[PDB]
Amino acid sequence: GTPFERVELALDALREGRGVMVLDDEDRENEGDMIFPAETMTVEQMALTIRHGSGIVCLCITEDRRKQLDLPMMVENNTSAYGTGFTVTIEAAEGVTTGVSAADRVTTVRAAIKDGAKPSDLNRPGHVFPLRAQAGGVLTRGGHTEATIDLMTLAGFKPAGVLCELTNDDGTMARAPECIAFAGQHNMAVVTIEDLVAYRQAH
Amino acid sequence: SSFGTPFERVELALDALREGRGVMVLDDEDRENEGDMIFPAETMTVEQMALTIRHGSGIVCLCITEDRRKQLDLPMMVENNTSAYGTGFTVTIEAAEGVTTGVSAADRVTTVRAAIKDGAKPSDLNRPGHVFPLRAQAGGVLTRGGHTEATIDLMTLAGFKPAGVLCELTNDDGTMARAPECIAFAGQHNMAVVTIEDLVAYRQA
Ligand SMILES: [Mg+2]
Ligand SMILES: [Zn+2]
Ligand SMILES: [Zn+2]
Ligand SMILES: [Zn+2]
Ligand SMILES: [Zn+2]
Ligand SMILES: [Zn+2]
Ligand SMILES: [Zn+2]
Ligand SMILES: [Zn+2]
Ligand SMILES: [Zn+2]
Ligand SMILES: [Zn+2]
Ligand SMILES: [Zn+2]
Ligand SMILES: [Zn+2]
Repeated sequence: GTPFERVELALDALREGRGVMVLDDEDRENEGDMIFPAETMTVEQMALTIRHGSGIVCLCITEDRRKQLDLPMMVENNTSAYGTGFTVTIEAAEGVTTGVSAADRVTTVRAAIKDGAKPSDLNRPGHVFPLRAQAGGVLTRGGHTEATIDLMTLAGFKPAGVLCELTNDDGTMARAPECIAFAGQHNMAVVTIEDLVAYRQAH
Repeated sequence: SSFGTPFERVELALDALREGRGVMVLDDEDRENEGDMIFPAETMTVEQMALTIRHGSGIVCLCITEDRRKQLDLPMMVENNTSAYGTGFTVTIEAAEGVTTGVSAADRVTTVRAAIKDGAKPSDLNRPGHVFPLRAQAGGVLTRGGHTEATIDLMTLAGFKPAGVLCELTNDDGTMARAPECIAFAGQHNMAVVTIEDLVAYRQA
C-alpha cells in the first residue's frame, strides 16, 4: 500500500481491537513496537506483549495526564541516547498483587487512564513504565512514544497507548522483516513513523 | 517438591553461581510467591540474558549495594516509596558506550557490565535506560526477605561482587509462575532452587 493507506489501515486496526506494529526510521532505533489503545488493550494482548516483547511495557501519555497523575519525569538530566521520556514507574494501588502479571499490568494501565484518575490511585515505583509524549506528537519528535499518541488520537481514542518493542527469542531485537511477519501472525497493521509524519503534514 | 536441608540448598546454590549456572530463588508463599532467575552480574552471558527475557517478566534488574548506588550516583527512583513490597528501584540505566538502543540481550549485558566494573563512574551510565537497578537494604535477608537482598547475600556468600541480575519467572500465558512451575523450570535449565527461608536459616546460623 501507500503511506496514507498504511496509516488509515492502522487506525482501523486500533478501532477494531487489533494491535499495530510501528516501525521507526532505520537510521534511528530501527525497531518495531507493538501498540494497543490503553482503553481497550486486553489481558491476552498484555500476555502477548510480555511473551514476545522486551517485557518493558510502557504507557504513552500526554503531559496533562502526567501532571494529573503527579508523575515526575524519572530524571532531570536525561542523557539517554534517544531522549526517552520515562516518568517514575507505577502500579495500581488496588486490584493487584505483585503488579507484574499480565492481568496486574492491565489493571495498572486502566487505573492510570481512567477518567478522574488521581495520583493516589497509583503506587510508585511499580512495573508499568509511563512515557510522556511531547506536544505536537511526531511533528515534534519522531519517536514511538509520539507515534503512539498520534495514532490513538487519530483513531478517536484518548491520547494514551501501550507499547513494547518486539524481541526475537534469541535476544536480538526484531528488524522490520521480523516485525512484519509477527504482525501477520497476530493480525496487526504495520505502519512507519515516516508514514505517520507524511500523513499529519498533509492532513 | 524438595530434598535435603536448607543449608545444603544454600551450598548447592553457591556452587551453581560459581559454576556459571543460574539460581531460582523462591520467596515466601505469603509474600510475592514468586521465583526469580538470578545470575552473577560478573558472569551472566548474553545467552542467559536472552533466556531471562524470554521466560521472565522482561523487567530485568541489577541488584546493587548502597555503596555501589552512591558510587554510580543513582538516586532512588522515588522519595516516597508507596509500592506494595517497598521495592528498591533506583533511576534506570543504559551503558554510555558499546550499545545501540539498550534493549537487546547483548545491550542489557553491556549495561550490567558497565555498572559493576571496578572503578565505574556515574558518567559510564546514561539515564534513563533499559536496565533497572535495585538497591539492597543493609543486613540482607535478615532485614528484608526480598529477592533483592537474597541476590546480594548469595553473591556475597559465593565470593562474587555483591551484584546480581534478577527477573521473575513468568508463564507464557502471562500469569506468574508459582513454586511447582519454578521448580520444574529450574530443573529443565540446570538452575539450583533455593528459598529465601533457606537463606535466612543459613545466615542466622
Ligand atoms: Mg516484585
Ligand atoms: Zn487522506
Ligand atoms: Zn503468541
Ligand atoms: Zn508466541
Ligand atoms: Zn498541557
Ligand atoms: Zn517484580
Ligand atoms: Zn522506540
Ligand atoms: Zn495472536
Ligand atoms: Zn528455556
Ligand atoms: Zn526501548
Ligand atoms: Zn568511564
Ligand atoms: Zn521478588
